[PDB]
Amino acid sequence: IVGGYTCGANTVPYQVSLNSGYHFCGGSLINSQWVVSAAHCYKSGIQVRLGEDNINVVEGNEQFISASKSIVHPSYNSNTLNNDIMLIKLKSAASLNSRVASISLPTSCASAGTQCLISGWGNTKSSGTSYPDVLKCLKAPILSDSSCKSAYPGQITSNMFCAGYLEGGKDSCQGDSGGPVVCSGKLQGIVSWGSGCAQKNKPGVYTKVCNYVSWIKQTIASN
Ligand SMILES: CC(C)(C)NC(=O)NC1CCN(C(=O)[C@H](Cc2cccc(C(=N)N)c2)NS(=O)(=O)c2cccc(-c3ccc(CO)c(F)c3)c2)CC1
Ligand SMILES: [Ca+2]
Repeated sequence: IVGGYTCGANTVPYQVSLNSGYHFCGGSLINSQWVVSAAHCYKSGIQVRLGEDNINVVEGNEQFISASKSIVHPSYNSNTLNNDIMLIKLKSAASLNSRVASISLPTSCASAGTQCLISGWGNTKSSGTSYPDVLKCLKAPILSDSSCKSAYPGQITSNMFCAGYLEGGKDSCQGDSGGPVVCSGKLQGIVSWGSGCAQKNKPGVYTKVCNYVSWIKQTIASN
């Protein structure tokens, strides 16, 4: 997260870190057994880390749980990042508490101008590299689809939306992928991609979760 603020420990209790020896992507807890992340974060050997603030220090509220199965969206395209969503099942159910909590799925999509909370452990620099140990947060509005497509001609599908600031300076970044965009109490987005980070006229692009609620519900009921 570039241009954000330190969230405060466990203030985003649905945020998870995906770990394969090191943090490599975010995710969001959607019930005690299931996490939703970005398909481009897929790999084998995932450990889900819940209850985290400082990802380099054991602070006493963590749960570490191996994935038992991953399900990438059937229509995910790795060239274009269309349908950049996957589901991860936990080998054992998380113990839900004030620091380890699920986030509700949308029942409707959100509108341009609505303010959202975006979070993660990704790079904090728009030029260069600095990785934080504690969770970072950013408040940012959904942008109109026309401004999104104007920024990224030929690249935006109906399964994507832009959020952020066209002037630059405030954005998600490398290592935030897979993590949450929460608007009015609902998981509306997954951190997916952008051209650089926090650059002028290059806002963040997010998977449009509201298009996937039926697939999520049916997939988790059958697995
Ligand atoms: C290795 C594997 C095959 C799994 N792919 C993978 O890991 N991809 C991730 C995809 C997501 N990535 C990025 O977009 C990165 C960092 C980043 C991450 C999240 C949000 C933001 C932001 N600014 N909010 C920025 N930005 S980047 O360095 O410019 C870069 C490097 C390579 C590729 C594309 C890119 C751009 C556009 C499209 C779609 O048209 C695209 F498909 C890719 C951008 C990391 C890299
Ligand atoms: Ca920790």
